[PDB]
Amino acid sequence: TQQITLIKDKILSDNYFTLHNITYDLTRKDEVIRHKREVYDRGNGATILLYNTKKKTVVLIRQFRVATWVNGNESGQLIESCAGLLNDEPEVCIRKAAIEETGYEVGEVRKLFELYMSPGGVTELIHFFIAEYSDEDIEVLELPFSQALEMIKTGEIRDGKTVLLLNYLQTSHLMD
Amino acid sequence: QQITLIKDKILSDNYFTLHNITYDLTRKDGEVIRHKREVYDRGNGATILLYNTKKKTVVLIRQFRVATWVNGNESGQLIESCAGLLDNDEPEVCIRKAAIEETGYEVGEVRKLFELYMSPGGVTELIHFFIAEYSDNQRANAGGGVEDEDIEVLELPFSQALEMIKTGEIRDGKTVLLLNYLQTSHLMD
Ligand SMILES: [Cl-]
Ligand SMILES: [Cl-]
Ligand SMILES: [Cl-]
Ligand SMILES: [Mg+2]
Ligand SMILES: [Mg+2]
Ligand SMILES: [Mg+2]
Ligand SMILES: [Mg+2]
Ligand code: NA
Ligand code: NA
Ligand code: NA
Repeated sequence: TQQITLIKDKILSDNYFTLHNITYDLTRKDEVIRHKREVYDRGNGATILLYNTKKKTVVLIRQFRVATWVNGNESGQLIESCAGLLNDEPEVCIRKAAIEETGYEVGEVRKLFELYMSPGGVTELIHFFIAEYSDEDIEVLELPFSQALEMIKTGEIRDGKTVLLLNYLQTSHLMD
Repeated sequence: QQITLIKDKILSDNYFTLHNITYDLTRKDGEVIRHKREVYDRGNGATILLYNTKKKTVVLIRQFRVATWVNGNESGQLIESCAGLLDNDEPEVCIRKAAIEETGYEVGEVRKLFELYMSPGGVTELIHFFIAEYSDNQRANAGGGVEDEDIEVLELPFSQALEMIKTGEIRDGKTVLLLNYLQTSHLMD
């Protein structure tokens, strides 16, 4: 792979987000192979799990996701951690989203990592955060952390980033 | 919440399909609200983490990912768990095949963990997650992927894979999910 030379970037759709057909020469460890790859750029995002160490609860959201609705999610409804697309800086973005989606204006946030979520053909990078909490088309779900972790096992929670956050919180010992 | 499809426009359909979907969603109170969303359908896939309890190692892979290269990954190389699109195979048949094709290991027993939507804002993709123990005597070839692919196979201490999440050397959603599931399982203690 090491040597990469861009040959062509063709826009297949710029309706709002952008789909590309990208051609690049790749030099195999062994030999020059020309790859043609479809790449979808819907920009980057951030997500945040809200947790309360006193009550032992977490705050998640439930909303209709049409992309799950066309792909085996019968009602389209999906339980997720609070998230939003980023022009804002990650921490600026996620503080907006927290107020706008959950109603909590949160103090200190803790950043976990930045992960590409679907690198086969989508650019999307997600900024992951957690925050303590106190005091739309989106339902705010407050639930016991113990119930949320169990919802991962039954398949009631079936969102990538949401599982990643909940597992981090579990491994952090913050709720112990 | 009543949902009704109004219009499904095909924006692109070379092999995978990009849609622009207009839909009506009924609120609490009974009010119908029209929305429009782009939906990218690349189909579903499966992924597997291979682990070895004697050597305390995992097998991962490294390949060029253009989607990351255009978005902050300087070399475009990404460390990932072995994975492939279902491609009209059932998840376990898919993942057993991808494991030998990409890593060279022919695996025995697998454990299904969960099935997760990875990017549900505008991407259809559901990923079936697997783990399996591997043994050195189960390696029939060097792997490397198929067709135009150039996949590098990585075998490393599990504790070093975990270390790499913190340093950003591993920064792939499905891979971190698996490494963390393995950490929590105690299988590697
Ligand atoms: Cl329906
Ligand atoms: Cl409701
Ligand atoms: Cl580039
Ligand atoms: Mg949102
Ligand atoms: Mg693959
Ligand atoms: Mg194949
Ligand atoms: Mg191909
Ligand atoms: Na492609
Ligand atoms: Na893929
Ligand atoms: Na490669």
